[PDB]
Amino acid sequence: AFINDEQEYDQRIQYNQFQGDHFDLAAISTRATGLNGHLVLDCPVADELLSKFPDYNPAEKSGGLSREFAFMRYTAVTCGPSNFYRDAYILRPVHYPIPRQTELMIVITMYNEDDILLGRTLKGVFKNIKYLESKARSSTWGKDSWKKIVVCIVSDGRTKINERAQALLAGLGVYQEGLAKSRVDDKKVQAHMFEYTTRVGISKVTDDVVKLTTEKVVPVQMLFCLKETNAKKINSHRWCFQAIGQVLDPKIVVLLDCGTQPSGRSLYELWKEFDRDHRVAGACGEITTSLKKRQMITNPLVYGQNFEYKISNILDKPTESSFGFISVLPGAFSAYRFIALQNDINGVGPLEKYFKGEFLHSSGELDPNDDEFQMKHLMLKEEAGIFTSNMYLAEDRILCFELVAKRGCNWLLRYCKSARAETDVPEGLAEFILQRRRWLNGSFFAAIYSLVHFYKVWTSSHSFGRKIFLHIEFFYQLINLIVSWFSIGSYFLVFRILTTSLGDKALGFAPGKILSVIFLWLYLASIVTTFVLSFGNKPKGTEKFYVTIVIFFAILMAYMIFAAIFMAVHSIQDIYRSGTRITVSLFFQNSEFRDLVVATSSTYALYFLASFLYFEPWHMFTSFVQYILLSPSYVNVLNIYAFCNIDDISWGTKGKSLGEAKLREDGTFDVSVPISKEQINQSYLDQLEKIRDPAPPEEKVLVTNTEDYYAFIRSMTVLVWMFTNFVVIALVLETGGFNQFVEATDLANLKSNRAAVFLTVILWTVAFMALFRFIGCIYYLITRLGREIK
Amino acid sequence: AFINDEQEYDQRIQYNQFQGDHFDLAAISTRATGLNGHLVLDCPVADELLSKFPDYNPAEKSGGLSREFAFMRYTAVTCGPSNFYRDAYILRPVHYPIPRQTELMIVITMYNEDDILLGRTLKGVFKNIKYLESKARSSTWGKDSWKKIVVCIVSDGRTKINERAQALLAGLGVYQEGLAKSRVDDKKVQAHMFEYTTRVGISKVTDDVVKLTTEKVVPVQMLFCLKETNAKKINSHRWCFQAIGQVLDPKIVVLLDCGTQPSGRSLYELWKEFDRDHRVAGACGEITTSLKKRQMITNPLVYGQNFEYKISNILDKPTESSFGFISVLPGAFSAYRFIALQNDINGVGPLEKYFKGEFLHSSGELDPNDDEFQMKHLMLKEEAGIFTSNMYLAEDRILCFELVAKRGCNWLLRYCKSARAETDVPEGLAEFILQRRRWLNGSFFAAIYSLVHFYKVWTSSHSFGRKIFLHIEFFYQLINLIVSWFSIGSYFLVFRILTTSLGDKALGFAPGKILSVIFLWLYLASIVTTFVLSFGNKPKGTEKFYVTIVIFFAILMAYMIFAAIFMAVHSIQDIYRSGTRITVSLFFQNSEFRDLVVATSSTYALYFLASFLYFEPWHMFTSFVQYILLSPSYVNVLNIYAFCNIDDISWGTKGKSLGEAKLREDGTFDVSVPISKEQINQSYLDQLEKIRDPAPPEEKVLVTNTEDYYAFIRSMTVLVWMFTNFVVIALVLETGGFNQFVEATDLANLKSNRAAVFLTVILWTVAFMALFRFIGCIYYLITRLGREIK
Ligand SMILES: NC(=O)OC[C@H](O)[C@@H](O)[C@H](N)C(=O)N[C@H](C(=O)O)[C@H]1O[C@@H](n2cc(C(=O)O)c(=O)[nH]c2=O)[C@H](O)[C@@H]1O
Ligand SMILES: NC(=O)OC[C@H](O)[C@@H](O)[C@H](N)C(=O)N[C@H](C(=O)O)[C@H]1O[C@@H](n2cc(C(=O)O)c(=O)[nH]c2=O)[C@H](O)[C@@H]1O
Repeated sequence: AFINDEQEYDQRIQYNQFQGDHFDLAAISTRATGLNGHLVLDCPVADELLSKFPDYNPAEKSGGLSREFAFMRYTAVTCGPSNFYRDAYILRPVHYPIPRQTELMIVITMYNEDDILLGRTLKGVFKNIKYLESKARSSTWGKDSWKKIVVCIVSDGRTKINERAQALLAGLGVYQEGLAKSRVDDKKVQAHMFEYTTRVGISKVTDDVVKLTTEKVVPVQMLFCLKETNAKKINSHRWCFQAIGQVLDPKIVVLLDCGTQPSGRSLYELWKEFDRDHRVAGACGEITTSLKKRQMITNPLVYGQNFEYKISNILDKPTESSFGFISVLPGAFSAYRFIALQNDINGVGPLEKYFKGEFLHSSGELDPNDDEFQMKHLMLKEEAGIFTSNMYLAEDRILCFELVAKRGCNWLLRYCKSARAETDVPEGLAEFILQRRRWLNGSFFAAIYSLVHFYKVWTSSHSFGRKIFLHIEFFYQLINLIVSWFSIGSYFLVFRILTTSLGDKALGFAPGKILSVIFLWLYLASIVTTFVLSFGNKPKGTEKFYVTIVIFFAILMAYMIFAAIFMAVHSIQDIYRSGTRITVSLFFQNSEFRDLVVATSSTYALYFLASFLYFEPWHMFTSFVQYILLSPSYVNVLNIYAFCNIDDISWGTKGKSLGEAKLREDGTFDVSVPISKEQINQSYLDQLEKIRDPAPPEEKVLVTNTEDYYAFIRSMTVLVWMFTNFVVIALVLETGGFNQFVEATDLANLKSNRAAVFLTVILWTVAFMALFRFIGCIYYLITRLGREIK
Repeated sequence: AFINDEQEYDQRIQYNQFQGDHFDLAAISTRATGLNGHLVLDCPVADELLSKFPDYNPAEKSGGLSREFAFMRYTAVTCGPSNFYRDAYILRPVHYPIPRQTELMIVITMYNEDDILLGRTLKGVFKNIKYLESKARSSTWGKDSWKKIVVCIVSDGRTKINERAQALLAGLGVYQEGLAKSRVDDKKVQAHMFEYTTRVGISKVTDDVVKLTTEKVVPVQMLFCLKETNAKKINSHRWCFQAIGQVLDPKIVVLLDCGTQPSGRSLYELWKEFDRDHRVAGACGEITTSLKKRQMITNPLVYGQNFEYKISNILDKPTESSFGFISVLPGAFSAYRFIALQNDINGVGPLEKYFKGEFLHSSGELDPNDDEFQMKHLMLKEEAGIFTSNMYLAEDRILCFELVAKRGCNWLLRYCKSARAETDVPEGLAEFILQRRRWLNGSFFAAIYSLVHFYKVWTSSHSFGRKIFLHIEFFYQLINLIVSWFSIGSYFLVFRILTTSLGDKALGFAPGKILSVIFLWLYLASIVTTFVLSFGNKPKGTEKFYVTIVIFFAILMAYMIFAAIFMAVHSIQDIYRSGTRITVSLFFQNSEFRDLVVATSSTYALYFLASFLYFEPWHMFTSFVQYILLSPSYVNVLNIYAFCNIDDISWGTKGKSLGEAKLREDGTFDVSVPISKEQINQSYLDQLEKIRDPAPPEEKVLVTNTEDYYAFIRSMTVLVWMFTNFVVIALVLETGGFNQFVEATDLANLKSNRAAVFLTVILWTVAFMALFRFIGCIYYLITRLGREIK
């Protein structure tokens, strides 16, 4: 088990002086005393782990190590997040005789993750801490910087945690099996907290095994909170913020996910972003997809995702940062300023909005024995509107808006490209669909919520010009939402127009008509099957259907590209053949050539230039084709699955022995049955009286279950979506009954004109959005360079 | 509580001599002895019930009543249906010193039914038994006929039974609360059986209360089997046939349902049908809908159901009886010959086929403690095909086929119109949809299964002509299935053709075009919403949507009728105006008039004549219009809901405390944690070794759950249905890409010709099916009259 930039850090660190601070222990005789009447145990760590440490001396009983390095602390938390601070629950960092002030709380979220992912994340975090320690000419960082950093690992579900990751944590010395206790004082233990200052560092993380060593390892404070039962990720974040954060009172809480490996200096970059400008309340960093042992052709999906991530980080994030409002801060890698998230005295704030989703989106079955029964009952008893009861879709996204549009605060969200983190994307199609479900639902709901409540920014204490530019950004987001809502209909219309144009006898393409008919039938069949499967079955089961649909859509996209190129070439040849003193004006006056070629070429050129200016050009070559061929799948399959499954009904449905006859030694059975005549007569009379009366009306008027409400919401949403898309399609191609209001010959020309108008509208909308994002990213680069010079 | 044809019965019955047979009791001291090592208790009934009986004498300790009338018997059954006969479980009728042979077992099925429905059913059964007792010149029936009849009430679910019906049963004296025991000898009690010969008769059953009296009441043997847990209706029938039937070994098992009130002589009619012809193995009787306190206009649905029931009993049942094979025998009121249902020595038979559905259609989670674990495990381990694993859809329907097409037996199914039973239909729309779901699914699956396996009748020992006529019936059923599969597409095509025909400028109707467009849009919206709701929500929740859709479809049907009449009148006027020596030949040569008018009028006339000949003409006037206006709803809404919900997933998903720390008198907490250095080091080494190894491949290859299989089957079914219907629609109206292969002017004429051909085909298919059924019912009447004369 035990065996260039990194090297630099090691030279600056002395590594000889790492004596820990003394703290009071808990007596463990096996009666054990608990601090403040809580179950707390300071157990000794395995002697081998102590022996590994350089400072260890065989003669000394504990090796001469400090109290913190010698003993690991275990606490049983029964109250839960809401009352954790109210009760006298004390964490070790704040229990020292000299209080320690936290500067950076690195939260890590875990759920049945392999030990490899956790090892990678911990290696990244340890490298960042080592870099911070090595920093010499820093006012805040340097010697004894590890005391200001706490790493919190919140594992969701005691029985769902992977055994190998748990073994990894045990190897670090944080966790021990015997300590954990199910109940204390007849009270269920909601969480188990293990605290230890580990001096064990992961040397390397191969594909199959993890190697940890004690050589050149900086001590790290580790708090491992294992939850008794799984309550999703919102509950984990409630533990992180509502309970642990209040006790620690940190700054710049960093949120990480297992499998996300930050760079060697990424966390320093995030901290510096927060430090330079005091108005910044949230920050995000570049997220990359690993392509180590994945081929270009064998894994089209991975490379398509790589292209999507690169384009996002190059165009979307910089523009939103320039405007000061970022729609989404990735939960896998982000950072928030703790004070900015605090609620107001009235009790309304970003954290309240974020947490309300968990309580509202759940079965209305509250256990009376829970100590948070009063809070949950009061929240559920409150009248909730559409937005409040559907907050669960937005998730972290809501926070961003609530931070920017505060009542009287001046907060901004910023994106830094210096911070980089690498994560593993889902290779399988089913996992990819499942991941995109919640991403799409959250994006849509957050956009709708922000646009509806755009007026809340009026009262915020921002400069007038800042408000004007925020309104410009809101207008852009409204246009983007409108475009995204009509994506499926626009795709179908473009496909139909391009395929039917090849059927025209003017151009010399014989199979065009038959191919168009066949493709139409296949397209309809694929859409219908996608809807049926999205409602009926699970993606993991019927994966082959989705694979076939994706392949067909890729082939169709290739055919559409070929058709567009053929049409443009034919239009140019028609420009030439006749002979009209050919000039650039005529080329730009031809609707076909202009719309089909110029707009798409301009969009591609803008993407190419944006990639080049950021010194990240490879993705434009290696991964462009895969993304282009998968685009229709993104619009059709993922969107249909997401909208069909807006409701996430995780909870199931709903939720005195008469006697016991035991055979005795003899054949007789011991029974207790009525014997006296009096009781038999009384029971008979009671039955007579029970049936002797008419039936009263039920009039239950029960509240009923919330699953029906969410299912109704989802059904209404999908129906409205279908209706609007079909209205647009019928208006463009004269598909419904509209054809009756025209004649045999007028219909063709009218349909052609409408199709041309629609094509030019959609293509130029896309091109102008691309230009807007390009200008945004150029401004981001210029301002960041100027700031760096300053 | 205690207060003309019927009168006749009372005059023939003496009522003075009703002494019961003596039987051995079980000692009840409170140690009680159980017969054959089973938990059996013979308790005394309430003294007031004994006092009511005329024969009661105050001086006598028990009133001089017989042992059976004095004591009620309670038995606890732990084994279950499969092993009930193998174990020494003895029922009281067979326990007499002189064995009693059962002639008619009247099974009644109950599930949380109101005491009113049970009271009505019991009143009907008691009246039938009284009539059988009164019969004088009968070889089998007459004095002491009540000894040959046993009434079995199988209640599904101990905690789901309604309290008022249970109180009714207690009032009869069958049930007592104290006796029931949950466990015996550490074995769960699957069923609780209460046996009593009750002399209490329900005098009248008002709307709100039930009145029972002891005057002029014939004793009735009652066996009330209360099941511990609900296992649906197939398990109840398994209890009735597999377990109770074997012990009783009865003939002509009668199946009834709560709320079904047979007539005064209906059961005698069924028994006589079985007795006259020995080849008969199953029989069914006329089922009627009560219209006592229900108005014509206030309850369209009830009257529509009345018309449907009357037409079924007048046309479908008689024809199928004449052919000797009835597709469905109503489970609410039917009768079967017990010997015919017995399986073969090889173990294959109608009952095995019927029961396999319960075991196959359930979660694959078998409790090892069940005594039927071996049987269920063997059945599930067996390789099951599509038909075997989907038997659950057919339900009782399967039995009929398996009875007719036996390997070497000669059995027939017969329908008798002398037997009548009245039942309450679901007034609500949601309940009606839920009821029709399983009816439609069973009808479709049974038709498919019978048609695929039509060859099995070759080996049956039937006359050659009988086999020929059975093949003719199979051909008719194939045509009916084909027509029913394309119902929705045919309805849409007819609607579209009729609405568009009004748009023609030849006829003088201005709003036609706009109305057709609006109706098309509304029709599409209704179909799409029906699909979405059928997949997403429950009928009870979103009932208003279904109500609105039904109302719209009724309005559309009225408009279609108006359009057809207008078109026919216009065609006749065109025949006349020009002047062509008008004759009947020209009227019959005009496609419009002929198809639209003659076919529909002929169908209506056939229905009218069939109703008149059966002396049941009122339904053709009172309830015809409601059925006509609801027809499209039947085809669209019910069929869509049934196909979307083929899978009936009733079962849910899926299905060691670390320690306990108790605070002592002192502040210390009592805990058990590792102390010795050795064990700590050993645990650390174990964790190191656990993580020190590479991850082995899962390779689970698990069978997985059956819910996915059924969902997949349902999705495939709906997809195939949609595809076939759309292919037909596209072929008829040139709706898809077919229009591209024609020109501006040819499309109109070609579409018109295809529409005319389709209309004539469908209308004449319906008319010929009606004529076939009419001839069938006439033959049934003639043969029944001839038989009656004989
Ligand atoms: N830009 C971007 O986000 O990419 C990142 C990458 O693609 C993501 O997949 C990344 N691995 C990721 O974050 N996955 C999960 C998630 O996103 O929800 C994270 O939540 C944790 N989790 C999941 C639960 C569940 O699955 O039900 C649960 O019940 N409770 C709980 O705590 C889980 O341990 C993981 O850390
Ligand atoms: N021609 C025609 O059939 O019309 C008859 C009329 O319209 C029907 O409604 C009639 N009342 C009827 O039979 N209803 C039920 C059914 O049909 O299944 C019957 O089954 C019994 N039942 C239902 C269960 C459930 O509901 O889940 C269950 O779980 N276990 C169980 O034993 C229930 O006590 C009733 O007796």
